[PDB]
Amino acid sequence: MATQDRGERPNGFGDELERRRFVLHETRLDVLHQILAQPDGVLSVEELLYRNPDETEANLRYHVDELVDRGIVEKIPVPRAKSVDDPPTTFYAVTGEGIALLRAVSMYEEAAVWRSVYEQMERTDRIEAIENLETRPDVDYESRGATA
Amino acid sequence: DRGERPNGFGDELERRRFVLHETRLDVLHQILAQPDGVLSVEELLYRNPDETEANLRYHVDELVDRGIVEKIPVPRAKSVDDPPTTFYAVTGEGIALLRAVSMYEEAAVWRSVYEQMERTDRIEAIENLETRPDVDYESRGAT
Ligand SMILES: [Cl-]
Ligand SMILES: [Cl-]
Ligand SMILES: [Cl-]
Ligand SMILES: [Cl-]
Ligand SMILES: [Cl-]
Repeated sequence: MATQDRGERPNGFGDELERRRFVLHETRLDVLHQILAQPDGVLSVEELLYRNPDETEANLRYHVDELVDRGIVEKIPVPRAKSVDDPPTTFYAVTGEGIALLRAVSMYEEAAVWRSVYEQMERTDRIEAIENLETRPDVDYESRGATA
Repeated sequence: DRGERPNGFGDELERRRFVLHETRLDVLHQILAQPDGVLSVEELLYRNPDETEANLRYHVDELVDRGIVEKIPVPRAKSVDDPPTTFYAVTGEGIALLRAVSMYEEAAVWRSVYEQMERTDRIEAIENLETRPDVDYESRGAT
């Protein structure tokens, strides 16, 4: 987006501001930072529920669905893992555009701060099983502008 | 052990959402664009003729209350009729907040835009008032 058009704000300016205000929401940033802090950068809804035990599934889905609709989060369907009852078959990753948006509001580097907190978090057998599923997608974050 | 943020976090998000507002960003960019870095309400009304004075003043007052803009009283100039006696400047904290939302760098383009703004003689006279305070955004931006 240009800075100006004929000395005025460019046409999509107000919509860009709305997009930036949208991402500046504590539960949405919790989701985005949790995803980014995970070593392979993907999480299922079941895993997000575990990390956010004060929120309802309905509320978490509402924020994830909104994030996907806006192109900030990518919905990745995956096969059924053979080893596990009722495994997650959808995982979520942050997109290149989402990383760009987080950088624009100075909320991207904040994710790294939380890696060791989630690495050390106490896990149930079920969460350990999900974190080790063979069907977790492999996302190339380097190509999405992530810091290495 | 699953991540608690402080309450300070929610308040910082709210501060960032507050500044991501087109009229407020227009005010801030207009102030930063001015070569001496200060503007009167008369000068802001001139630049934002589609806004009501009450609404423009609302935005300025909200920016001052949050410490993003500084209100600076000055003496009454002898040289012009009914001169402004309050000028507004962006604060150090306001610069830090604009940088946090990626809105500070573009101030150089706005300077260039506003250099080309058509001026009335009244606005010219106000721009040359001896009572205009002096602010240095290089110093405020570094501290
Ligand atoms: Cl431009
Ligand atoms: Cl799930
Ligand atoms: Cl960042
Ligand atoms: Cl005035
Ligand atoms: Cl900036």
